[PDB]
Amino acid sequence: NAAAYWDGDYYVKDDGSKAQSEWIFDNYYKAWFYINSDGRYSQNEWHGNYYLKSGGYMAQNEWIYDSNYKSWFYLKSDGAYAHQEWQLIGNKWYYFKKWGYMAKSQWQGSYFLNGQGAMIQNEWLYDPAYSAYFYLKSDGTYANQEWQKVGGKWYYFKKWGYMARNEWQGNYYLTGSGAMATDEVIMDGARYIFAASGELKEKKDLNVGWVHRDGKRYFFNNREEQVGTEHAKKIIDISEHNGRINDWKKVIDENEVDGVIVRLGYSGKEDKELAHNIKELNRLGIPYGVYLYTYAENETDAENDAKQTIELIKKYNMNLSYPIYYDVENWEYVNKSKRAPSDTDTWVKIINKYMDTMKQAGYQNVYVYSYRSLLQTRLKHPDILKHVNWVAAYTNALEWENPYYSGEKGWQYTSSEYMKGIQGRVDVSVWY
Ligand SMILES: C[N+](C)(C)CCO
Ligand SMILES: C[N+](C)(C)CCO
Ligand SMILES: C[N+](C)(C)CCO
Ligand SMILES: C[N+](C)(C)CCO
Ligand SMILES: C[N+](C)(C)CCO
Ligand SMILES: C[N+](C)(C)CCO
Ligand SMILES: C[N+](C)(C)CCO
Repeated sequence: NAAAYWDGDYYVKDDGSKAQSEWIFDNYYKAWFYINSDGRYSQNEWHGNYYLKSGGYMAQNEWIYDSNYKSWFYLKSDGAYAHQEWQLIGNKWYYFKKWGYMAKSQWQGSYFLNGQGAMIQNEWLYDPAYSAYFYLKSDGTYANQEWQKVGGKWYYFKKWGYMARNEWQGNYYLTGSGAMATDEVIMDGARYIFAASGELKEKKDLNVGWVHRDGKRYFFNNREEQVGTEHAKKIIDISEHNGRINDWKKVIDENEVDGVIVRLGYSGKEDKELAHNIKELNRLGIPYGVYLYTYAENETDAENDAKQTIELIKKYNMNLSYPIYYDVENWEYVNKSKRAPSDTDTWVKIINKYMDTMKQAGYQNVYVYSYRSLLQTRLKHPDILKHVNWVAAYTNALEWENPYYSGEKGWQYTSSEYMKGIQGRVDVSVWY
């Protein structure tokens, strides 16, 4: 007489009565609908373990995004949401937490789910929480207590998946990058010779670095050769990243430090320890210079860097025995929105601007600091290189010449020295 039909939002059942608070299957649509207590079909909402989409159709074998929970959900073959379980969907593995929330950007035991919720396979993962590298294998599990060949190089993963670095594993040494050593490594006052396949061949004891010879002191690089003379100076650079230094006199005497380069901060921001560092060095009469890490992008930025530098110098009553350093590197913001110009000409302009501003303000003991590879590429210009007298190269020898600068200079040869009176690694240079 009038059965099994939709009357707007209402549904008339097999008999001839209105549906109410019940599931009905429509044969035309081949779909389930849940009819609410109001008599109307539910839509854009959950009912128990099931989701009713726009138009009322129960979701089955499909993803649903719920704006209320800001979460993806997956609805199984019977409509029930996936929860506390793994599902293979479109040839990828997904994990669903309690209440059906898709896991994303997190671990689930030995597996890691990316931002789209997919289990990672054959990929590197840095995890800040564990502050280390992991490698998720073909099966999705993190590599552990085993070797892995990745991108043509060999890596060792320890218990809990940690990538070994700067450490031994049997006859093999994992370098700073984590990759197996295949040639030579100088460390612990020794030279180590590895076969091309990685196993240690030979160990030779060396006496290198700062060596004390009968009342005198010299610096020897890793190729057992002298840098500078007996008057070579040990210069550290310090920043908030070294934490707070409570006993500066201890630091200076016990490590035989001749001077310090102190971080001012970076473009627009003052180093947290600058005030304390300047105060202490001033009071103790330790020779120091300073450096600003630049995030410049143009001449406006370069002028702002100099202005900031000048303000800080007068503010803290800085007494500068060593230069003011423009720390020039391949910078990038943490959110990666901006990164340094690549072209030589833009940096000629930036560096020239900074120098010119400093000069007109009365500061002429101003120089550029950078690392070797950059001075060889995007910085290789007579107008820049004329300002360079402090070069980083964490190598066995500097092996870099600068025709455009003559006189006293520094080589930052390490970022991993330990020193009495300081916690953690310290940057150290030889001045010569
Ligand atoms: C329930 N539908 C929305 C599918 C049609 C009936 O109004
Ligand atoms: C009617 N249920 C929704 C409970 C079963 C789905 O097929
Ligand atoms: C992710 N897998 C389903 C492959 C294993 C988890 O138990
Ligand atoms: C799937 N949720 C758990 C979010 C809704 C239950 O009705
Ligand atoms: C729908 N997700 C993005 C959650 C995974 C499937 O692509
Ligand atoms: C790889 N870790 C074991 C450190 C993370 C939890 O699975
Ligand atoms: C193995 N990676 C090169 C990705 C990490 C270096 O620390």
